[PDB]
Amino acid sequence: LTGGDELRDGPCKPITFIFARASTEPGLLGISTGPAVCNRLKLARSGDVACQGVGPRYTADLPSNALPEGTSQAAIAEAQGLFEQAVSKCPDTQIVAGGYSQGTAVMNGAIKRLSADVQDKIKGVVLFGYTRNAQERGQIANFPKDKVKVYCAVGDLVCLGTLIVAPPHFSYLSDTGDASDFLLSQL
Repeated sequence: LTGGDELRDGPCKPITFIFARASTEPGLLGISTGPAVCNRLKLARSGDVACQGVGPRYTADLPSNALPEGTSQAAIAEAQGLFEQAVSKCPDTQIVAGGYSQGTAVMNGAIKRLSADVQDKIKGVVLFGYTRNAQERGQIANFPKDKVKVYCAVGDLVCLGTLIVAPPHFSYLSDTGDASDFLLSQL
């Protein structure tokens, strides 16, 4: 009945969407792009999607953006554990994933650390306002470029190797349909 913990709650679904929210967002999926994409996936594949947010160890606090990899080690470990848990708990699931702002740093840090076998189960990843875009040359490290789509709005300065938050950083509602479409196409 409540959202964002559907991998931990079970039952397994054919599609598991794992999402890391932006700094300051409450809850597991957050309150912006994470639910927007989750809900689009559920409309397109009714009854086939589990949405799982990265939390609560990932606290989405502002200061963590300045740490080496752009988020906390705890957040990266939590996300990495959820990818591993999807594959072991639900061997038939196909994973799609995403993040927003700091959550994109969580995704990059976690996915780059996964084995090839678990990476192969992750069919697509959408990154809105990717805070590691410059640092990672527009992809996730140690993971295929063609499985990632980055949404960096014009003038969203966090994609330029800064932590400056400007208005285009909040313009991603208009990209959530494209993002859902990309994830569905990868599935």
